[PDB]
Amino acid sequence: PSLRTQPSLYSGPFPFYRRPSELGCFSLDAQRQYHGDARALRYYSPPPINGPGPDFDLRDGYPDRYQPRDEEVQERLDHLLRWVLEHRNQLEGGPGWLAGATVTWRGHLTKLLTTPYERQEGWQLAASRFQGTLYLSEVETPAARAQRLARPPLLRELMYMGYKFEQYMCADKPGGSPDPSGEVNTNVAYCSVLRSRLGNHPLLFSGEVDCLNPQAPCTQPPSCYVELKTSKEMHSPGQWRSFYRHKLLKWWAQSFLPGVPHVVAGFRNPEGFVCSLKTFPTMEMFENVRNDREGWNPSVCMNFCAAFLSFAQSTVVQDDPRLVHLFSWEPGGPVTVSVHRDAPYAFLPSWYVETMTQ
Ligand SMILES: Nc1ncnc2c1ncn2[C@@H]1O[C@H](COP(=O)(O)O)[C@@H](OP(=O)(O)O)[C@H]1O
Ligand SMILES: [Mg+2]
Ligand SMILES: [Mg+2]
Repeated sequence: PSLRTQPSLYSGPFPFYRRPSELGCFSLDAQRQYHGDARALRYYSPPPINGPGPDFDLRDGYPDRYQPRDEEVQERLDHLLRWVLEHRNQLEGGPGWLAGATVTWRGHLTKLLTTPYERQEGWQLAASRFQGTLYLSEVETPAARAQRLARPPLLRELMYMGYKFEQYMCADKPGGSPDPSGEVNTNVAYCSVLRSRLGNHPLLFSGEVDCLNPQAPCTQPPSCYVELKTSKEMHSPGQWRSFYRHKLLKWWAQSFLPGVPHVVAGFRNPEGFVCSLKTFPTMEMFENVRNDREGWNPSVCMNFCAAFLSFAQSTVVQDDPRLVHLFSWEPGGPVTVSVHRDAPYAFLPSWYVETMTQ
């Protein structure tokens, strides 16, 4: 009952990954309330050309204008499940497409993609099959939970600075000027709901989207979306090389799955200011490591992910929303499976199960 993760096992040709299409969206407001619309979407608004360059003081507003989301509340798939409930009769494909699909969060798939190269943080994924559909929901590991409650001040401030960068680069209205005098409230989120397919595995997943570029060439989502990122300033080829090997892998995996074509990075100096920007097209990120003996390979990422979905599908035989197959993985080891029922691992809520049953 095990799945190996070594990169050399997955080194063949790039598998088929269907162009993702956006089926819908939803927003979570400042009170973490769900709305089935795009009210939370912000608009890409980078520093005006022929004006002063970026000069963003991410160290502005922390912590008195910071309203961090309560991470103790474990929402699991609940918001995505509400979207599915409100769109189940109106999904594309045809009869029984949902019954053949795997439903999860984009970030869960990102963790699968990076697993062959990940050497720091393990994970756990709870799986339940219900009306044919395979649902995947991450479980916080004991080490992750302990790390979270013991987050050092530096890490808490670094997390704020990543969200603060968005406030310098986005506006509430197209063409608007970004307003950093306000609050960073990380309850607020705009999520895109996407359909794709990896190999023979249809996928339905949602992902948080940083902003929309109204000047983007392609007007149809997800091609108009932009991912915003921060990273430390780099000054030597060796620093850039380490960035290419480790960070860009994570950025690629996150933006490749939903079809977000550009990541815009602000580089922060040690005093907390962003004074330079650079755009990384998702489809060109691998070029930085293609001829690197210590690089990553997107074919390995996707072939492993396909192998895991096959492994999970074959492992979860029983159609039962109270039954959970927990997939556990630590760096260097295989993915292992354990079986559980009801609390605490069961994650499909009665309100979803009963509505789908009726
Ligand atoms: N797994 C994680 N652990 C701790 N902080 C995280 C995190 N994922 C995201 N963050 C914070 O959320 C911000 C927005 O995420 P995202 O870039 O994916 O849109 C991140 O900014 P950065 O990505 O610039 O570090 C980071 O500050
Ligand atoms: Mg984001
Ligand atoms: Mg971002």
